[PDB]
Amino acid sequence: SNMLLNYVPVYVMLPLGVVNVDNVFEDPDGLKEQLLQLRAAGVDGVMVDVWWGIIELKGPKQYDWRAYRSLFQLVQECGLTLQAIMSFHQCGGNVGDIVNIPIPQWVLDIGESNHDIFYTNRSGTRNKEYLTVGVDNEPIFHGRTAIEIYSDYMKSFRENMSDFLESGLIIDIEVGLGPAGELRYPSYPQSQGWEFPRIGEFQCYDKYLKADFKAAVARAGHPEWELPDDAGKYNDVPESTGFFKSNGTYVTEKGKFFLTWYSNKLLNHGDQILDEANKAFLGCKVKLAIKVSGIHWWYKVENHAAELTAGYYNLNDRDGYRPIARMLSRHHAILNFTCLEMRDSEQPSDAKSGPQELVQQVLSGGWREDIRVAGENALPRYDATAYNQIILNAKPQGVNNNGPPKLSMFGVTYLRLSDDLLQKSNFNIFKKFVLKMHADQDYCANPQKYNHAITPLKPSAPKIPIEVLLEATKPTLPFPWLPETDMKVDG
Ligand SMILES: OC[C@H]1O[C@@H]2O[C@H]3[C@H](O)[C@@H](O)[C@@H](O[C@H]4[C@H](O)[C@@H](O)[C@@H](O[C@H]5[C@H](O)[C@@H](O)[C@@H](O[C@H]6[C@H](O)[C@@H](O)[C@@H](O[C@H]7[C@H](O)[C@@H](O)[C@@H](O[C@H]1[C@H](O)[C@H]2O)O[C@@H]7CO)O[C@@H]6CO)O[C@@H]5CO)O[C@@H]4CO)O[C@@H]3CO
Repeated sequence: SNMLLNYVPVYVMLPLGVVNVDNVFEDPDGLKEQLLQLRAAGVDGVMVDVWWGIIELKGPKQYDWRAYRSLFQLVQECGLTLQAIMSFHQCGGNVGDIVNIPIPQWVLDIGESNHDIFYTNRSGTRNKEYLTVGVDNEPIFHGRTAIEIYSDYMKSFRENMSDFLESGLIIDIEVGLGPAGELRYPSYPQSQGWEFPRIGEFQCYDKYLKADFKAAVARAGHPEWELPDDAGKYNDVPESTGFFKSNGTYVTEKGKFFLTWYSNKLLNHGDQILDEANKAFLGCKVKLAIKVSGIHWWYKVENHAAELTAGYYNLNDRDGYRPIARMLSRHHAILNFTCLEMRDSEQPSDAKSGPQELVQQVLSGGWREDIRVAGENALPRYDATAYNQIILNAKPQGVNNNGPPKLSMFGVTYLRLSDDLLQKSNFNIFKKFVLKMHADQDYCANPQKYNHAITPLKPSAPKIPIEVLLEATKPTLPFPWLPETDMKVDG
Protein backbone atom coordinates (compact mmCIF):
# COMPACT_ATOMS: atom_id res chain seq x y z
CA SER A 1 0.00 0.00 0.00
CA ASN A 2 0.99 3.57 -1.02
CA MET A 3 -0.27 6.35 -3.20
CA LEU A 4 2.80 5.44 -5.27
CA LEU A 5 1.03 2.19 -6.45
CA ASN A 6 -1.26 4.69 -8.19
CA TYR A 7 1.59 6.22 -10.27
CA VAL A 8 1.16 6.21 -14.04
CA PRO A 9 4.27 7.34 -15.92
CA VAL A 10 4.36 10.23 -18.41
CA TYR A 11 6.52 10.26 -21.55
CA VAL A 12 7.02 13.02 -24.16
CA MET A 13 7.42 12.62 -27.88
CA LEU A 14 10.52 14.26 -29.24
CA PRO A 15 10.39 16.75 -32.21
CA LEU A 16 9.86 15.15 -35.62
CA GLY A 17 13.11 14.95 -37.50
CA VAL A 18 15.43 15.36 -34.35
CA VAL A 19 17.87 13.35 -36.49
CA ASN A 20 17.20 14.20 -40.10
CA VAL A 21 16.95 12.50 -43.49
CA ASP A 22 20.65 12.76 -43.93
CA ASN A 23 21.14 10.78 -40.66
CA VAL A 24 22.53 13.77 -38.76
CA PHE A 25 21.55 14.64 -35.17
CA GLU A 26 21.38 18.37 -35.91
CA ASP A 27 21.29 20.16 -32.64
CA PRO A 28 22.32 18.31 -29.52
CA ASP A 29 22.57 21.57 -27.62
CA GLY A 30 19.06 22.76 -28.26
CA LEU A 31 17.51 19.35 -27.55
CA LYS A 32 19.66 19.18 -24.44
CA GLU A 33 18.14 22.36 -22.96
CA GLN A 34 14.67 21.08 -23.68
CA LEU A 35 15.32 17.62 -22.27
CA LEU A 36 16.65 19.14 -19.01
CA GLN A 37 13.43 21.23 -18.80
CA LEU A 38 11.47 17.95 -19.11
CA ARG A 39 13.61 16.25 -16.42
CA ALA A 40 12.95 19.17 -13.99
CA ALA A 41 9.18 18.90 -14.59
CA GLY A 42 9.09 15.26 -13.47
CA VAL A 43 8.75 13.55 -16.87
CA ASP A 44 9.73 9.93 -16.76
CA GLY A 45 10.92 9.51 -20.35
CA VAL A 46 10.61 10.32 -24.04
CA MET A 47 9.55 8.62 -27.26
CA VAL A 48 11.30 8.81 -30.60
CA ASP A 49 10.76 7.38 -34.12
CA VAL A 50 13.71 5.29 -35.38
CA TRP A 51 13.01 5.83 -39.07
CA TRP A 52 13.68 2.87 -41.35
CA GLY A 53 14.23 5.37 -44.21
CA ILE A 54 17.11 7.17 -42.58
CA ILE A 55 18.91 4.04 -41.26
CA GLU A 56 18.64 1.55 -44.13
CA LEU A 57 18.76 4.23 -46.83
CA LYS A 58 21.82 3.24 -48.86
CA GLY A 59 20.85 -0.36 -49.62
CA PRO A 60 19.77 -3.77 -48.22
CA LYS A 61 21.21 -4.23 -44.79
CA GLN A 62 23.26 -1.03 -45.08
CA TYR A 63 22.50 0.29 -41.58
CA ASP A 64 24.00 3.35 -39.96
CA TRP A 65 23.06 3.66 -36.32
CA ARG A 66 25.53 6.44 -35.47
CA ALA A 67 23.24 9.55 -35.26
CA TYR A 68 20.65 7.57 -33.18
CA ARG A 69 23.46 6.33 -30.80
CA SER A 70 24.34 10.00 -30.11
CA LEU A 71 20.66 10.84 -29.45
CA PHE A 72 20.20 7.92 -27.02
CA GLN A 73 23.50 9.01 -25.40
CA LEU A 74 22.19 12.50 -24.70
CA VAL A 75 18.80 11.22 -23.42
CA GLN A 76 20.59 8.93 -20.95
CA GLU A 77 22.77 11.83 -19.74
CA CYS A 78 19.58 13.91 -19.15
CA GLY A 79 18.23 11.21 -16.82
CA LEU A 80 15.25 10.13 -18.98
CA THR A 81 14.06 6.66 -20.22
CA LEU A 82 13.12 6.00 -23.82
CA GLN A 83 10.34 4.37 -25.83
CA ALA A 84 11.78 3.37 -29.29
CA ILE A 85 9.40 3.13 -32.30
CA MET A 86 10.50 0.80 -35.15
CA SER A 87 9.10 3.19 -37.72
CA PHE A 88 8.73 1.36 -41.06
CA HIS A 89 6.61 4.14 -42.54
CA GLN A 90 6.80 7.56 -44.09
CA CYS A 91 6.85 10.74 -42.17
CA GLY A 92 5.04 13.66 -43.85
CA GLY A 93 5.33 14.54 -47.57
CA ASN A 94 2.04 16.53 -48.22
CA VAL A 95 1.54 20.30 -48.46
CA GLY A 96 3.59 22.39 -46.06
CA ASP A 97 4.88 19.33 -44.16
CA ILE A 98 7.61 20.18 -41.72
CA VAL A 99 9.56 17.00 -42.31
CA ASN A 100 9.43 14.51 -45.10
CA ILE A 101 11.08 11.13 -44.45
CA PRO A 102 10.15 8.38 -47.01
CA ILE A 103 10.92 4.70 -46.72
CA PRO A 104 14.29 3.43 -48.23
CA GLN A 105 14.87 4.76 -51.72
CA TRP A 106 16.06 1.25 -52.70
CA VAL A 107 12.59 -0.10 -51.78
CA LEU A 108 11.02 2.87 -53.67
CA ASP A 109 12.95 1.83 -56.77
CA ILE A 110 11.40 -1.67 -56.62
CA GLY A 111 7.99 -0.03 -56.43
CA GLU A 112 8.80 1.78 -59.65
CA SER A 113 8.54 -1.59 -61.42
CA ASN A 114 6.02 -3.28 -59.12
CA HIS A 115 3.55 -0.67 -57.98
CA ASP A 116 1.53 -3.39 -56.27
CA ILE A 117 3.86 -3.34 -53.22
CA PHE A 118 1.97 -0.22 -52.00
CA TYR A 119 -1.59 0.06 -50.59
CA THR A 120 -4.09 0.76 -53.41
CA ASN A 121 -7.67 2.12 -53.37
CA ARG A 122 -10.34 1.28 -56.06
CA SER A 123 -9.23 4.17 -58.29
CA GLY A 124 -5.67 2.69 -58.66
CA THR A 125 -3.82 5.19 -56.42
CA ARG A 126 -0.67 4.03 -54.84
CA ASN A 127 -0.01 5.07 -51.24
CA LYS A 128 3.72 4.93 -50.75
CA GLU A 129 3.71 5.40 -46.98
CA TYR A 130 4.05 1.72 -46.11
CA LEU A 131 4.31 -1.62 -47.79
CA THR A 132 1.04 -3.54 -48.23
CA VAL A 133 0.40 -6.56 -46.06
CA GLY A 134 0.06 -8.28 -49.44
CA VAL A 135 3.87 -8.39 -49.82
CA ASP A 136 4.63 -9.52 -46.25
CA ASN A 137 5.76 -12.94 -47.37
CA GLU A 138 6.71 -12.21 -50.97
CA PRO A 139 10.53 -12.61 -51.59
CA ILE A 140 10.76 -9.67 -53.99
CA PHE A 141 13.03 -7.12 -52.19
CA HIS A 142 16.39 -8.40 -53.40
CA GLY A 143 15.60 -11.87 -52.18
CA ARG A 144 13.92 -10.74 -48.94
CA THR A 145 10.28 -10.73 -47.87
CA ALA A 146 8.95 -7.45 -46.28
CA ILE A 147 8.72 -9.24 -42.82
CA GLU A 148 12.41 -10.33 -43.10
CA ILE A 149 13.31 -6.70 -43.86
CA TYR A 150 11.48 -5.66 -40.68
CA SER A 151 12.95 -8.54 -38.75
CA ASP A 152 16.54 -7.75 -39.77
CA TYR A 153 16.15 -4.10 -38.89
CA MET A 154 15.04 -5.05 -35.39
CA LYS A 155 17.90 -7.57 -34.92
CA SER A 156 20.51 -4.97 -36.02
CA PHE A 157 18.88 -2.44 -33.69
CA ARG A 158 19.26 -4.93 -30.79
CA GLU A 159 22.91 -5.68 -31.56
CA ASN A 160 24.08 -2.12 -32.19
CA MET A 161 22.13 -0.59 -29.25
CA SER A 162 22.74 -3.48 -26.78
CA ASP A 163 24.60 -1.28 -24.27
CA PHE A 164 21.55 1.10 -24.07
CA LEU A 165 19.34 -1.97 -23.80
CA GLU A 166 21.55 -3.55 -21.10
CA SER A 167 21.71 -0.21 -19.23
CA GLY A 168 17.87 0.06 -19.02
CA LEU A 169 17.50 3.24 -21.09
CA ILE A 170 14.88 1.68 -23.34
CA ILE A 171 11.60 1.01 -21.62
CA ASP A 172 9.68 -0.33 -24.68
CA ILE A 173 9.95 -1.09 -28.32
CA GLU A 174 6.85 0.06 -30.21
CA VAL A 175 6.79 -1.83 -33.56
CA GLY A 176 5.32 0.09 -36.41
CA LEU A 177 2.68 -1.87 -38.29
CA GLY A 178 1.16 0.47 -40.87
CA PRO A 179 0.66 4.19 -41.76
CA ALA A 180 1.90 6.39 -38.98
CA GLY A 181 3.16 3.22 -37.19
CA GLU A 182 -0.45 2.13 -36.41
CA LEU A 183 -1.90 -1.26 -37.26
CA ARG A 184 -4.43 -0.19 -39.91
CA TYR A 185 -4.99 0.47 -43.61
CA PRO A 186 -4.24 4.00 -44.91
CA SER A 187 -7.95 4.64 -45.26
CA TYR A 188 -7.98 8.35 -44.58
CA PRO A 189 -5.09 9.86 -46.61
CA GLN A 190 -4.94 13.62 -46.29
CA SER A 191 -2.76 13.62 -49.38
CA GLN A 192 -5.52 12.14 -51.46
CA GLY A 193 -7.99 14.83 -50.48
CA TRP A 194 -9.58 13.24 -47.37
CA GLU A 195 -11.04 15.53 -44.77
CA PHE A 196 -12.67 14.70 -41.47
CA PRO A 197 -15.36 13.41 -40.83
CA ARG A 198 -15.35 11.33 -43.85
CA ILE A 199 -15.69 7.63 -44.00
CA GLY A 200 -12.42 6.85 -45.85
CA GLU A 201 -11.81 4.10 -48.42
CA PHE A 202 -10.90 0.42 -48.33
CA GLN A 203 -7.28 -0.20 -49.34
CA CYS A 204 -7.29 -3.74 -50.66
CA TYR A 205 -6.93 -3.20 -54.34
CA ASP A 206 -3.24 -4.06 -54.89
CA LYS A 207 -2.80 -7.23 -56.94
CA TYR A 208 -1.62 -9.32 -54.04
CA LEU A 209 -4.58 -8.60 -51.73
CA LYS A 210 -7.08 -8.83 -54.67
CA ALA A 211 -5.65 -12.19 -55.78
CA ASP A 212 -5.87 -13.33 -52.19
CA PHE A 213 -9.48 -12.32 -51.74
CA LYS A 214 -10.54 -13.98 -54.95
CA ALA A 215 -9.02 -17.31 -53.96
CA ALA A 216 -10.70 -17.08 -50.56
CA VAL A 217 -14.25 -16.32 -51.87
CA ALA A 218 -13.77 -19.14 -54.40
CA ARG A 219 -13.10 -21.46 -51.43
CA ALA A 220 -16.06 -20.10 -49.40
CA GLY A 221 -18.14 -21.21 -52.39
CA HIS A 222 -18.70 -17.84 -54.07
CA PRO A 223 -15.91 -17.39 -56.67
CA GLU A 224 -17.90 -14.62 -58.33
CA TRP A 225 -17.76 -12.25 -55.37
CA GLU A 226 -15.79 -9.04 -55.94
CA LEU A 227 -14.18 -6.34 -53.77
CA PRO A 228 -16.57 -3.40 -52.84
CA ASP A 229 -17.79 -1.41 -55.76
CA ASP A 230 -20.42 0.48 -53.81
CA ALA A 231 -18.58 1.81 -50.76
CA GLY A 232 -18.19 5.32 -52.17
CA LYS A 233 -15.26 7.74 -51.94
CA TYR A 234 -13.05 9.17 -49.11
CA ASN A 235 -15.28 12.06 -48.31
CA ASP A 236 -18.69 10.39 -48.32
CA VAL A 237 -21.10 10.06 -45.53
CA PRO A 238 -22.25 6.38 -45.07
CA GLU A 239 -25.92 6.70 -46.06
CA SER A 240 -24.75 8.13 -49.37
CA THR A 241 -23.13 4.73 -50.17
CA GLY A 242 -24.59 1.35 -51.10
CA PHE A 243 -22.23 -0.44 -48.72
CA PHE A 244 -22.82 1.45 -45.51
CA LYS A 245 -26.49 2.48 -45.78
CA SER A 246 -29.22 0.68 -43.64
CA ASN A 247 -29.46 -2.95 -44.80
CA GLY A 248 -26.58 -2.25 -47.36
CA THR A 249 -23.77 -4.56 -48.48
CA TYR A 250 -21.89 -4.59 -45.15
CA VAL A 251 -24.75 -6.54 -43.53
CA THR A 252 -24.89 -9.05 -46.40
CA GLU A 253 -23.05 -12.46 -46.43
CA LYS A 254 -20.69 -11.13 -49.09
CA GLY A 255 -20.00 -7.93 -47.13
CA LYS A 256 -19.50 -9.78 -43.83
CA PHE A 257 -17.18 -12.20 -45.58
CA PHE A 258 -15.14 -9.27 -47.05
CA LEU A 259 -15.04 -7.40 -43.74
CA THR A 260 -13.86 -10.53 -41.90
CA TRP A 261 -11.12 -11.15 -44.55
CA TYR A 262 -10.03 -7.48 -44.60
CA SER A 263 -9.73 -7.04 -40.79
CA ASN A 264 -8.13 -10.47 -40.39
CA LYS A 265 -5.36 -9.44 -42.75
CA LEU A 266 -4.33 -6.93 -40.04
CA LEU A 267 -4.44 -9.45 -37.17
CA ASN A 268 -2.12 -11.87 -38.94
CA HIS A 269 0.15 -8.97 -40.10
CA GLY A 270 0.39 -7.83 -36.46
CA ASP A 271 0.95 -11.33 -35.12
CA GLN A 272 3.72 -12.39 -37.58
CA ILE A 273 5.86 -9.27 -37.19
CA LEU A 274 5.51 -9.28 -33.41
CA ASP A 275 6.68 -12.91 -33.69
CA GLU A 276 9.85 -11.49 -35.19
CA ALA A 277 10.12 -8.65 -32.62
CA ASN A 278 9.98 -11.08 -29.76
CA LYS A 279 12.86 -13.10 -31.40
CA ALA A 280 14.93 -9.96 -31.91
CA PHE A 281 14.51 -8.65 -28.34
CA LEU A 282 14.39 -11.97 -26.55
CA GLY A 283 16.05 -11.69 -23.16
CA CYS A 284 16.25 -7.86 -23.19
CA LYS A 285 14.52 -5.88 -20.40
CA VAL A 286 12.08 -4.21 -22.73
CA LYS A 287 8.29 -4.51 -23.25
CA LEU A 288 6.78 -4.81 -26.76
CA ALA A 289 4.04 -2.41 -27.88
CA ILE A 290 1.86 -1.63 -30.93
CA LYS A 291 -0.22 1.40 -31.82
CA VAL A 292 -3.96 1.12 -32.61
CA SER A 293 -5.67 4.25 -34.04
CA GLY A 294 -8.67 5.98 -32.37
CA ILE A 295 -11.18 6.49 -35.22
CA HIS A 296 -14.04 7.98 -33.34
CA TRP A 297 -16.02 9.41 -36.25
CA TRP A 298 -19.13 7.43 -37.26
CA TYR A 299 -18.75 5.42 -34.08
CA LYS A 300 -22.27 6.51 -33.09
CA VAL A 301 -24.08 5.12 -36.19
CA GLU A 302 -24.60 1.36 -36.72
CA ASN A 303 -22.18 0.93 -39.59
CA HIS A 304 -19.06 2.43 -37.90
CA ALA A 305 -17.82 3.28 -41.35
CA ALA A 306 -14.47 4.97 -40.74
CA GLU A 307 -13.40 2.16 -38.41
CA LEU A 308 -14.39 -0.56 -40.96
CA THR A 309 -12.46 1.05 -43.83
CA ALA A 310 -9.45 1.29 -41.53
CA GLY A 311 -9.64 -2.43 -40.96
CA TYR A 312 -11.17 -2.33 -37.51
CA TYR A 313 -14.27 -4.53 -37.85
CA ASN A 314 -16.15 -2.99 -34.98
CA LEU A 315 -19.92 -2.89 -34.92
CA ASN A 316 -22.27 -2.52 -31.96
CA ASP A 317 -22.66 -6.30 -31.83
CA ARG A 318 -19.15 -7.24 -32.92
CA ASP A 319 -16.11 -6.14 -30.94
CA GLY A 320 -13.28 -5.52 -33.40
CA TYR A 321 -10.71 -4.32 -30.85
CA ARG A 322 -10.67 -7.11 -28.32
CA PRO A 323 -9.40 -9.66 -30.99
CA ILE A 324 -6.31 -7.35 -31.29
CA ALA A 325 -5.85 -7.32 -27.47
CA ARG A 326 -6.20 -11.14 -27.41
CA MET A 327 -3.49 -11.53 -30.17
CA LEU A 328 -1.21 -9.15 -28.19
CA SER A 329 -1.50 -11.28 -25.07
CA ARG A 330 0.68 -14.18 -26.49
CA HIS A 331 3.53 -11.68 -27.18
CA HIS A 332 2.97 -10.10 -23.76
CA ALA A 333 2.57 -6.77 -25.52
CA ILE A 334 1.08 -3.47 -24.73
CA LEU A 335 -1.75 -1.85 -26.69
CA ASN A 336 -0.87 1.85 -27.23
CA PHE A 337 -4.14 3.57 -28.10
CA THR A 338 -3.38 6.81 -29.92
CA CYS A 339 -6.31 8.95 -28.85
CA LEU A 340 -7.07 9.80 -25.24
CA GLU A 341 -8.04 13.45 -24.77
CA MET A 342 -11.18 14.12 -26.76
CA ARG A 343 -14.65 14.68 -25.53
CA ASP A 344 -17.77 14.00 -27.55
CA SER A 345 -19.08 17.50 -26.92
CA GLU A 346 -16.05 18.93 -28.71
CA GLN A 347 -17.10 17.09 -31.93
CA PRO A 348 -19.31 18.46 -34.79
CA SER A 349 -22.63 16.58 -34.33
CA ASP A 350 -22.79 15.56 -37.98
CA ALA A 351 -19.65 13.50 -37.52
CA LYS A 352 -21.58 11.09 -35.14
CA SER A 353 -18.47 10.89 -33.14
CA GLY A 354 -18.00 8.87 -30.00
CA PRO A 355 -14.36 9.45 -28.71
CA GLN A 356 -15.20 8.85 -25.04
CA GLU A 357 -17.07 5.60 -25.60
CA LEU A 358 -14.50 4.35 -28.16
CA VAL A 359 -11.81 4.75 -25.40
CA GLN A 360 -13.99 2.95 -22.80
CA GLN A 361 -14.50 0.13 -25.25
CA VAL A 362 -10.77 -0.24 -26.28
CA LEU A 363 -9.28 0.02 -22.76
CA SER A 364 -11.91 -2.19 -21.16
CA GLY A 365 -11.22 -4.83 -23.90
CA GLY A 366 -7.46 -4.83 -23.09
CA TRP A 367 -7.85 -4.97 -19.29
CA ARG A 368 -10.46 -7.75 -19.79
CA GLU A 369 -7.96 -9.73 -21.88
CA ASP A 370 -5.39 -8.90 -19.19
CA ILE A 371 -2.89 -6.94 -21.22
CA ARG A 372 -1.34 -3.58 -20.49
CA VAL A 373 -2.90 -0.56 -22.06
CA ALA A 374 -1.01 2.68 -22.81
CA GLY A 375 -2.11 5.67 -24.90
CA GLU A 376 -1.39 9.05 -26.50
CA ASN A 377 -3.29 12.21 -27.21
CA ALA A 378 -4.00 12.52 -30.90
CA LEU A 379 -3.66 16.23 -31.39
CA PRO A 380 -1.56 18.84 -29.58
CA ARG A 381 -3.39 20.25 -26.62
CA TYR A 382 -2.13 22.60 -23.86
CA ASP A 383 -5.33 23.21 -21.90
CA ALA A 384 -6.55 21.70 -18.66
CA THR A 385 -9.64 20.08 -20.06
CA ALA A 386 -7.63 17.93 -22.45
CA TYR A 387 -5.27 17.07 -19.56
CA ASN A 388 -8.11 16.20 -17.21
CA GLN A 389 -9.56 13.85 -19.82
CA ILE A 390 -6.16 12.04 -20.17
CA ILE A 391 -6.01 11.63 -16.36
CA LEU A 392 -9.58 10.19 -16.18
CA ASN A 393 -8.68 7.61 -18.87
CA ALA A 394 -5.38 6.87 -17.09
CA LYS A 395 -7.17 5.85 -13.94
CA PRO A 396 -10.95 5.35 -14.84
CA GLN A 397 -12.12 4.65 -11.29
CA GLY A 398 -9.88 7.17 -9.46
CA VAL A 399 -7.10 6.74 -6.93
CA ASN A 400 -7.25 3.93 -4.51
CA ASN A 401 -6.00 5.46 -1.26
CA ASN A 402 -5.64 1.93 0.11
CA GLY A 403 -3.61 0.27 -2.68
CA PRO A 404 -3.17 -0.07 -6.45
CA PRO A 405 -6.26 1.12 -8.54
CA LYS A 406 -8.33 -1.81 -9.99
CA LEU A 407 -7.85 -0.17 -13.33
CA SER A 408 -4.91 1.95 -14.49
CA MET A 409 -3.02 2.58 -17.75
CA PHE A 410 0.59 1.53 -18.03
CA GLY A 411 1.83 4.86 -19.43
CA VAL A 412 0.76 7.92 -21.44
CA THR A 413 2.96 9.57 -24.12
CA TYR A 414 2.17 13.22 -24.69
CA LEU A 415 2.35 14.45 -28.29
CA ARG A 416 5.20 16.60 -28.74
CA LEU A 417 7.90 18.49 -27.26
CA SER A 418 7.65 21.93 -28.89
CA ASP A 419 8.55 25.51 -27.90
CA ASP A 420 4.87 26.06 -27.28
CA LEU A 421 4.77 23.39 -24.61
CA LEU A 422 7.70 25.00 -22.93
CA GLN A 423 6.11 28.50 -23.08
CA LYS A 424 5.82 29.62 -19.47
CA SER A 425 2.08 29.42 -18.84
CA ASN A 426 1.66 26.25 -20.90
CA PHE A 427 4.57 24.50 -19.13
CA ASN A 428 3.12 25.33 -15.69
CA ILE A 429 -0.09 23.52 -16.62
CA PHE A 430 1.88 20.57 -18.07
CA LYS A 431 3.76 20.37 -14.75
CA LYS A 432 0.49 19.93 -12.87
CA PHE A 433 -0.76 17.26 -15.35
CA VAL A 434 2.52 15.39 -14.63
CA LEU A 435 1.96 15.69 -10.90
CA LYS A 436 -1.62 14.33 -11.03
CA MET A 437 -0.55 11.44 -13.31
CA HIS A 438 1.94 10.66 -10.57
CA ALA A 439 -1.00 10.77 -8.15
CA ASP A 440 0.62 13.76 -6.40
CA GLN A 441 3.92 12.01 -5.74
CA ASP A 442 7.22 13.42 -6.88
CA TYR A 443 8.86 11.74 -9.86
CA CYS A 444 10.14 8.34 -9.03
CA ALA A 445 13.25 7.29 -10.79
CA ASN A 446 12.90 3.56 -9.90
CA PRO A 447 9.90 1.90 -11.67
CA GLN A 448 9.86 -1.09 -9.34
CA LYS A 449 8.71 1.20 -6.52
CA TYR A 450 5.52 1.68 -8.44
CA ASN A 451 5.18 -1.92 -9.76
CA HIS A 452 6.45 -1.26 -13.22
CA ALA A 453 9.61 -3.43 -13.08
CA ILE A 454 10.81 -4.71 -16.43
CA THR A 455 11.83 -8.16 -16.79
CA PRO A 456 13.71 -9.84 -19.63
CA LEU A 457 11.31 -10.40 -22.46
CA LYS A 458 10.08 -13.92 -22.51
CA PRO A 459 9.43 -15.85 -25.71
CA SER A 460 5.98 -15.56 -27.20
CA ALA A 461 3.33 -17.93 -25.96
CA PRO A 462 1.97 -20.33 -28.74
CA LYS A 463 -0.01 -19.20 -31.75
CA ILE A 464 -3.65 -18.55 -30.96
CA PRO A 465 -5.70 -19.93 -33.98
CA ILE A 466 -7.89 -17.23 -35.64
CA GLU A 467 -11.07 -18.93 -34.42
CA VAL A 468 -10.03 -18.46 -30.78
CA LEU A 469 -9.03 -14.87 -31.58
CA LEU A 470 -12.39 -14.05 -33.12
CA GLU A 471 -14.19 -15.39 -29.99
CA ALA A 472 -13.12 -12.06 -28.52
CA THR A 473 -15.61 -10.41 -30.89
CA LYS A 474 -18.32 -11.22 -28.30
CA PRO A 475 -19.49 -7.74 -27.03
CA THR A 476 -18.98 -7.06 -23.38
CA LEU A 477 -19.94 -4.22 -21.14
CA PRO A 478 -17.16 -1.65 -20.50
CA PHE A 479 -15.84 -1.09 -16.98
CA PRO A 480 -17.40 2.00 -15.38
CA TRP A 481 -15.80 5.34 -15.71
CA LEU A 482 -15.91 8.04 -13.07
CA PRO A 483 -17.68 11.08 -14.73
CA GLU A 484 -14.70 13.20 -13.97
CA THR A 485 -11.23 12.65 -12.37
CA ASP A 486 -10.72 12.79 -8.77
CA MET A 487 -7.17 14.26 -9.55
CA LYS A 488 -7.83 17.39 -11.58
CA VAL A 489 -5.16 19.61 -12.99
CA ASP A 490 -7.65 22.36 -12.08
CA GLY A 491 -8.69 24.54 -14.91
O1 LIG B 1 -0.49 15.96 -39.84
C1 LIG B 1 -1.82 16.00 -39.35
C2 LIG B 1 -1.90 15.42 -37.92
O2 LIG B 1 -1.60 14.03 -37.98
C3 LIG B 1 -1.75 13.31 -36.78
O3 LIG B 1 -3.10 13.45 -36.32
C4 LIG B 1 -4.07 12.42 -36.60
C5 LIG B 1 -4.84 12.21 -35.28
O4 LIG B 1 -3.99 11.67 -34.28
C6 LIG B 1 -6.03 11.27 -35.52
O5 LIG B 1 -6.81 11.11 -34.33
C7 LIG B 1 -6.88 11.86 -36.63
O6 LIG B 1 -7.30 13.15 -36.18
C8 LIG B 1 -8.58 13.63 -36.54
C9 LIG B 1 -9.22 13.92 -35.20
O7 LIG B 1 -9.28 12.72 -34.43
C10 LIG B 1 -10.59 14.53 -35.43
O8 LIG B 1 -11.16 14.97 -34.21
C11 LIG B 1 -10.47 15.73 -36.39
O9 LIG B 1 -9.80 16.79 -35.75
C12 LIG B 1 -10.33 18.12 -35.87
C13 LIG B 1 -9.99 18.71 -34.54
O10 LIG B 1 -10.73 18.03 -33.53
C14 LIG B 1 -10.27 20.20 -34.55
O11 LIG B 1 -9.85 20.78 -33.32
C15 LIG B 1 -9.51 20.85 -35.69
O12 LIG B 1 -8.13 20.59 -35.46
C16 LIG B 1 -7.17 21.65 -35.54
C17 LIG B 1 -6.17 21.35 -34.42
O13 LIG B 1 -6.77 21.41 -33.12
C18 LIG B 1 -5.03 22.35 -34.57
O14 LIG B 1 -4.05 22.12 -33.59
C19 LIG B 1 -4.42 22.19 -35.95
O15 LIG B 1 -4.00 20.84 -36.07
C20 LIG B 1 -2.72 20.56 -36.61
C21 LIG B 1 -1.88 20.02 -35.45
O16 LIG B 1 -1.75 21.04 -34.49
C22 LIG B 1 -0.51 19.53 -35.94
O17 LIG B 1 0.21 18.85 -34.90
C23 LIG B 1 -0.75 18.56 -37.10
O18 LIG B 1 -1.43 17.39 -36.57
C24 LIG B 1 -0.97 16.07 -36.87
C25 LIG B 1 -1.03 15.36 -35.51
O19 LIG B 1 -0.07 15.93 -34.64
C26 LIG B 1 -0.84 13.85 -35.70
O20 LIG B 1 -1.19 13.18 -34.50
O21 LIG B 1 -1.58 19.15 -38.12
C27 LIG B 1 -2.90 19.56 -37.72
C28 LIG B 1 -3.66 20.13 -38.94
O22 LIG B 1 -3.24 21.44 -39.24
O23 LIG B 1 -5.38 22.43 -36.96
C29 LIG B 1 -6.54 21.60 -36.91
C30 LIG B 1 -7.44 22.10 -38.03
O24 LIG B 1 -6.67 22.33 -39.20
O25 LIG B 1 -9.88 20.28 -36.93
C31 LIG B 1 -9.66 18.86 -37.06
C32 LIG B 1 -10.19 18.48 -38.47
O26 LIG B 1 -9.57 19.27 -39.47
O27 LIG B 1 -9.75 15.46 -37.56
C33 LIG B 1 -8.46 14.90 -37.39
C34 LIG B 1 -7.91 14.68 -38.79
O28 LIG B 1 -8.08 15.87 -39.54
O29 LIG B 1 -6.13 12.04 -37.84
C35 LIG B 1 -4.99 12.90 -37.73
C36 LIG B 1 -4.37 12.97 -39.13
O30 LIG B 1 -3.75 11.75 -39.47
